[PDB]
Amino acid sequence: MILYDAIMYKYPNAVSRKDFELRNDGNGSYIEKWNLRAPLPTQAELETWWEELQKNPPYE
Repeated sequence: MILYDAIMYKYPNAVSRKDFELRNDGNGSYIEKWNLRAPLPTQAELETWWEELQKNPPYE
């Protein structure tokens, strides 16, 4: 899965390559640098955002 998508689901006002630095693993992109005043999300949290995002298509 991709962290970027999950982050964009919960934090629409957060800027990538700015507030948080992403790194490309190849199987996905995850969090390298964290400059946000927010606790580091847990596995369950990361999965839940993905679960909620993929089970519910955003209103594009």
